[PDB]
Amino acid sequence: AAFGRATHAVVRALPESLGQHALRSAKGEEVDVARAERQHQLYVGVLGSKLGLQVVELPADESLPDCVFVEDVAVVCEETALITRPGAPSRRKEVDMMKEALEKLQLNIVEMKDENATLDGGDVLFTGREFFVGLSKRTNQRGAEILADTFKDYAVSTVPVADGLHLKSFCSMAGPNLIAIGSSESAQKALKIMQQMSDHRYDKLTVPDDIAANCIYLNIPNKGHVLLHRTPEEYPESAKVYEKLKDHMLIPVSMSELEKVDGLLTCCSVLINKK
Ligand SMILES: COCCN[C@@H](N)NCCCCN
Repeated sequence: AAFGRATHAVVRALPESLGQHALRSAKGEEVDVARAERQHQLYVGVLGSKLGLQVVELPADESLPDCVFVEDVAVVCEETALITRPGAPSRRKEVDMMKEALEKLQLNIVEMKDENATLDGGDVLFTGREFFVGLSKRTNQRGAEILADTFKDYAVSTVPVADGLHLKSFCSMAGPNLIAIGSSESAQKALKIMQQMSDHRYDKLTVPDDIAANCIYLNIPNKGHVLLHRTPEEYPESAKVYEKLKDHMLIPVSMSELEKVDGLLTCCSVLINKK
């Protein structure tokens, strides 16, 4: 009932400098920055226009090429916001605008300040009853410690993440007590770690493409149990798996341009529930 409720979405415009200077783990086609802006506008359109969330759009900062990926700089649970200390040096000033937006939303703000701590919000899976935090190139144990202290109400457990991935590079919540999970060995080992550490186990939805396991679940009262998932023209066989959720309002949303710079669906928004 309560899980996935949101009233506000914080997003951030992307900068033109993204196409050229955004951190990129794997190299391939270049980014069509104009097209990426169109896909990002369609995505904000789903959140605000279609689903009715109050969207706070932060302006783009050319000096922060990754500023569109707001998920990495803030983790919000109930009324408290953890402003993170991103692993990547170039991203650290992205917290300034985030701090200001969340102040305006009157959230309890905690700023990660231990200079031995790093945490990327994309490494944080909040399941509704606990947190899993990936230990990765961007998030270390000290960062997980600070998250645990900030959200003392919830258990926090760490999961090793290999190869410059983030935890949510291959998983996300697809519904109450339901983890969407990739089929790779790494994704499957991560899940069994999470399952063994939890108080009690989660249901799972296995999708063939790891990247397609990153989706956005929203409880919009009197609209539906909404899932934004990658399109059938991006990942056809994963999209078909999501179709089995006959009780969900399924919304295909493309992220094909920003995926080139490791940008998935959860990365582009911070969802908040204001009562
Ligand atoms: C859900 O996370 C998937 C991986 N990317 C997230 N973490 N940040 C976006 C990439 C920023 C660097 N260009």
